[PDB]
Amino acid sequence: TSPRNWCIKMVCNPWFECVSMLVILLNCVTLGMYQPCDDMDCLSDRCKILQVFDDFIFIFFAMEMVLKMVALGIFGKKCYLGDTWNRLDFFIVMAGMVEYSLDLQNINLSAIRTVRVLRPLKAINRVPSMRILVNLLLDTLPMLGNVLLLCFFVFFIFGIIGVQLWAGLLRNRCFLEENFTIQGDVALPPYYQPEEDDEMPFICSLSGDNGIMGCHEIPPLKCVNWNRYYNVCRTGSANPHKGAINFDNIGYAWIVIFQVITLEGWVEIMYYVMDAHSFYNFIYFILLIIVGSFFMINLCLVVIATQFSETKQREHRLMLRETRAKLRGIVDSKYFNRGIMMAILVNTVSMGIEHHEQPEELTNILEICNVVFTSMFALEMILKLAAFGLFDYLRNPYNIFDSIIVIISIWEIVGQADGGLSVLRTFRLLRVLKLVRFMPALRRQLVVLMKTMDNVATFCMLLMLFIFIFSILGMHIFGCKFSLRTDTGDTVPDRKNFDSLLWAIVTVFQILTQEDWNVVLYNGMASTSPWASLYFVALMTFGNYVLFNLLVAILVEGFQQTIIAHKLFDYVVLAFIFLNCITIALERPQIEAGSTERIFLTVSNYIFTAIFVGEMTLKVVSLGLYFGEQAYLRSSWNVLDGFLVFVSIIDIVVSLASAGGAKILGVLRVLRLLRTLRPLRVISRAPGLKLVVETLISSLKPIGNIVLICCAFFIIFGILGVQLFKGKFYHCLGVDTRNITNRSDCMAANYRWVHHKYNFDNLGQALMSLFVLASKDGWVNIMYNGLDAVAVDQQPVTNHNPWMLLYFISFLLIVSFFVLNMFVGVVVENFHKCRQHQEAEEARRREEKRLRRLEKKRRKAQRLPYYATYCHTRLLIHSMCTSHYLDIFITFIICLNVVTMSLEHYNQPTSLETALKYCNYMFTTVFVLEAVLKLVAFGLRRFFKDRWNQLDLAIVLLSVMGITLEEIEINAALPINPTIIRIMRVLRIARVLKLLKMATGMRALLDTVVQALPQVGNLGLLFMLLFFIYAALGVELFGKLVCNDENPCEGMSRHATFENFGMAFLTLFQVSTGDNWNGIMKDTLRDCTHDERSCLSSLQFVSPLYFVSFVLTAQFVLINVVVAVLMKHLDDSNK
Ligand SMILES: CC(C)CCC[C@@H](C)[C@H]1CC[C@H]2[C@@H]3CC=C4C[C@@H](OC(=O)CCC(=O)O)CC[C@]4(C)[C@H]3CC[C@]12C
Ligand SMILES: CC(C)CCC[C@@H](C)[C@H]1CC[C@H]2[C@@H]3CC=C4C[C@@H](OC(=O)CCC(=O)O)CC[C@]4(C)[C@H]3CC[C@]12C
Ligand SMILES: CC(C)CCC[C@@H](C)[C@H]1CC[C@H]2[C@@H]3CC=C4C[C@@H](OC(=O)CCC(=O)O)CC[C@]4(C)[C@H]3CC[C@]12C
Ligand SMILES: CCCCCCCCOc1ccccc1C(=O)Nc1ccc(C(=O)OCC[N+](C)(CC)CC)cc1
Ligand SMILES: *[C@@H]1O[C@H](CO)[C@@H](O)[C@H](O)[C@H]1NC(C)=O
Ligand SMILES: *[C@@H]1O[C@H](CO)[C@@H](O)[C@H](O)[C@H]1NC(C)=O
Ligand SMILES: [Ca+2]
Ligand SMILES: [Ca+2]
Repeated sequence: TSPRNWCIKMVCNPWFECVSMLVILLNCVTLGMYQPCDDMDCLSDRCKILQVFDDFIFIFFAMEMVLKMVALGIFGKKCYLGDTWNRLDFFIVMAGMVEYSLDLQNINLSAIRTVRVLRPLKAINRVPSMRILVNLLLDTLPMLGNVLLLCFFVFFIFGIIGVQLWAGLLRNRCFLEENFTIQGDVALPPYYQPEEDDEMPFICSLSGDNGIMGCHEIPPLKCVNWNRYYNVCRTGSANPHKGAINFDNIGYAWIVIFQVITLEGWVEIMYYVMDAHSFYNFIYFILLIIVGSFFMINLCLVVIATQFSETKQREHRLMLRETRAKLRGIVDSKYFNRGIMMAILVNTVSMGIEHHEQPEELTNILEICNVVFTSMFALEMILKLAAFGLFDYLRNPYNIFDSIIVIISIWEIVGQADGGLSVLRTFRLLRVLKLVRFMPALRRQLVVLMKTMDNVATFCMLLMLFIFIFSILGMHIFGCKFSLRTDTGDTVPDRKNFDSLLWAIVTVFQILTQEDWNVVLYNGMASTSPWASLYFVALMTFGNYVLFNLLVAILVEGFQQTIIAHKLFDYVVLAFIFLNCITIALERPQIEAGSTERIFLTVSNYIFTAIFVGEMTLKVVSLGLYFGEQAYLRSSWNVLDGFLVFVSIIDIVVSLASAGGAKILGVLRVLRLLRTLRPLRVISRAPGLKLVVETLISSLKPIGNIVLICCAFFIIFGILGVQLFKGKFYHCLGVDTRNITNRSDCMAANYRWVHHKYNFDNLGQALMSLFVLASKDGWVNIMYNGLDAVAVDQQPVTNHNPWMLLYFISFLLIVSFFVLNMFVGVVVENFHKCRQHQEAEEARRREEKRLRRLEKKRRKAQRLPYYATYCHTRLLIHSMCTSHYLDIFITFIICLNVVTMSLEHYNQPTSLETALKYCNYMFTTVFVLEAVLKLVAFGLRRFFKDRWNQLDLAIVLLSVMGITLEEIEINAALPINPTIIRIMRVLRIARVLKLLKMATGMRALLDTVVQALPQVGNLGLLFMLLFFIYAALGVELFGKLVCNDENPCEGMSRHATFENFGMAFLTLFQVSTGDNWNGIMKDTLRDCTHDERSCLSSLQFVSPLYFVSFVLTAQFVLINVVVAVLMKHLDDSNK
């Protein structure tokens, strides 16, 4: 119409979108200047100005809303409420108008104020790239519901188990004796807590409940030992972590299960439960880890990648001076370039030598060498423009880069006054990048990475917007509520706070890395309310398990002599090597000399070595060492066999040379380490492991270039970290550690001059610290030390240099990018192998696939006995009572069962317990009635043929068994121990399984998992073998590291120490999860107070190698497991 006409022109004018984006950005700026810790009710000039612009912004938003209203119409596809995002604009407009109106009525209620945060979310509409990305994301979300329902199953099952077992067990501490008589001066707490205000509680075990630690394990206090008086323990207090970790409700059990899904703080609560209830809850936690933290979030990744690929295809389917000549020959020689390459490489090596407490003369040689080098590059500069000319020089931009390098270098040389020596020193590292001009494959790899980054940019903006909105939300709801209680005269704010936008963004980034996020969860959820955990749940879920799976999908679909007896010999030797593994699993550093077991191990070693020598001799006489082709040593496995047997025999002869063992004990150590490597021939003696190792090594080469690039950035950032932090990683740990500036005052107060274990003194230490950072574990402490750094020999101060966030966060982002590139490279590499073999046999399967369709033609009607029950009193049962009409009632009763089992908690009222008993009775009645009606509906044939009514009968049988036993508790007919009653109550959870029949998508997804079990099973076997090797090796290396008060451990707390084989297998499992593994490796590399030679041994060289190798190998195996599942998923999708 005419009124629409005078306005519609501006609406589709792109300058309208431009000015809209300008006001959106101005609004984001105004939201970014919130200071909840200081902005108390807007009594400031800045607050007034910000409120004024907020009013102006609201005026403009209302104007644009109403104008697009009078230009599009209402309630129609073409109308204003046509886009999803226009409805959102409507919502912000109404919400802000309500907020303003309530401000008019003197009802502030800054809980409608927090709706501001959704205002930046309108910018998704005004960036068309963001519109497209978010549109595909939202259109692929609705197919994520299947894995969301699997998530619900694994949360509900484990939550019910937890609330049934450990409801209120977390609350019990060791209290004083009931009638405690004291002379006076009441100072004892009612119970025992080691650190002030329940920093680490002392959760006991009740009498009757066979826990582990039971109030007689209290460390005696060293006046009189007060801790011996804490005799009895009862279940009344607050429960740990400021009432945050418990199993009272089912909401709290969900919180704890979500904490162990993210693999953070897992072991601490595992030991909580072990102390409170029983030793055998590690089964619960291991199964929860394997099912949830590995087969849930990775199934989320698989489903999101596949669904995003499918959405990409779907929307795509809708569309479908004579020396100048002579001087050149030296230049383009392909050999002078190699000489200058050695020049640059030794320049890099020279830059790497520098370290802390560097000798006076060595650094002097370093500057001399730098001058020589830069003279060489300047000579190259002069030469290559003379024989070429200026324009020929400027043709290649690598020449521009080299010119910048040479000018920066020469400027740095002559700038020996100030400025140059401090920053142009940092620009020295750019000479390392010149190597890209020389490796041809690395040009191609970085070109591929730039091809990817063409599409990562829009995702980076979307992630930046997500982090901004969530940081502003955190500022609003967690502003100035994190203040730690006073310990030195004042309440210092927590480092992981929300007091300002910078700290909000860094803390949200930390949470997205899921490192120490549980600390922030506790500190914030105990401050506002227990419902505040929804903020972190929403943030972590949408970030890690939606947005990052989206990025992974973006990358993957942007890329896309005598006789021979050899019948049962291998199996007999396989049994023998298994027995060797069994006898390897006992060589703990605890059996005393001359033991009965020691003699057994020696004799077993002798016999096993003899048997393996016999095996080698038979193989070699069958083949010959290297006497011609197809000999013994022409396969890698056979070389490993010969190597192992030589190691064993040399170890035997050296052990028999024990007379005079001085200076050869190191040889003994090395040969014992190789004994621990020995249980490895299983790979050669098994087909599945051999093929899987071949597949691993085949899938490792293509990502070789990306691994090399990642190592190059590791070296570059290591040198940069050395430059930035030389001796700044020292701190004076003491009782005060306050009002002291430099270490001189530290020695005056005699506290200690402690040196952080993860520092940047050397370049090796820089590399170890950078690996710890890259593993996203313990990286927050390293970042804190970085920000605190001041200079060589004075105390670091809190947030001294907030500019190092750039270094420490850019490193994490770049390494994560390279790790995703490795993952996607592995996926596409496997995609080529699978696709080749797929087309042949699937076409061969399709020939037989249509035969099964012909088989269904036979299935038409084999005179089913539906009449046999007709007119036989089952006329209404077989047909009218077997359709979907009855299963909706049954699934409804199952849902009622679920919502009833979700009500038990600690100290539930007796009336609620009786109501639940009545509900359980009703559920038993309905299950029995359904089962009987089915049995009467059809004959006993399909009662077993269905493979499902069997499970239904099992559930009904357990339920009826349980209800009678609780009835036995009414008359007390026979005293039934509580164990069986509790077991059948907790087995009542099995009635959830009836939801599986209706969930066809769950069955399909879990099946698609199932036909991956060949590959997944062999990989799991190899993964367990990897644990076996590394566990034996860790027992031999680390078994003597004592863990006690004199040696304060950090990662090996109670059962994680490397003493025995199993107690080390547990800590290898924990390191595999990356939970405080950096703490474990800090524990291993530890100089002791001369109670052992190991602390003075070569541990510093070998423990980082041990842990780095283990973590990398474990992560690689898990990556390939996930890849195999993804491949079965895609292949199933194609058919
Ligand atoms: C889409 C949902 C699932 C995640 C998006 C996050 C927010 C929309 C939700 C999740 C967490 C919720 C918060 C959970 C805890 C709190 C603390 C709670 O604090 C108080 O009660 C203080 C007393 C008062 O203010 O009257 C107020 C509700 C609030 C802000 C909730 C506001 C709405 C939040 C931020
Ligand atoms: C001289 C005495 C008093 C101290 C011994 C020095 C060690 C503390 C330093 C010197 C060399 C350093 C090593 C230099 C090289 C590395 C490789 C590094 O491997 C990596 O993580 C980088 C490869 C990658 O992750 O991509 C592991 C740390 C390590 C073994 C360093 C461990 C610590 C070492 C042994
Ligand atoms: C089938 C193979 C491939 C894997 C199974 C081997 C291990 C899982 C088993 C076999 C040997 C067992 C170990 C045998 C010896 C020890 C030392 C043993 O220590 C004691 O007897 C002292 C305990 C005390 O003093 O109370 C504790 C069990 C433990 C760790 C066992 C842990 C579990 C082990 C390693
Ligand atoms: C220079 C351009 C930068 C472009 C941005 C790149 C985003 C960088 O990635 C982050 C950026 C900011 C904050 C956190 C992260 C991060 O890495 N999150 C996070 C992801 C996965 C997990 C996890 O366990 O799944 C395991 C998944 N793999 C593959 C195993 C299967 C191992 C990764 C935990 C945590
Ligand atoms: C530390 O220095 C401050 C500065 O005046 C002083 O007040 C205080 O007494 C000193 N000692 C301690 C333990 O704080
Ligand atoms: C160490 O700190 C004290 C305290 O201000 C200062 O007086 C002194 O100059 C500093 N440097 C030293 C002792 O080398
Ligand atoms: Ca972690
Ligand atoms: Ca951690």
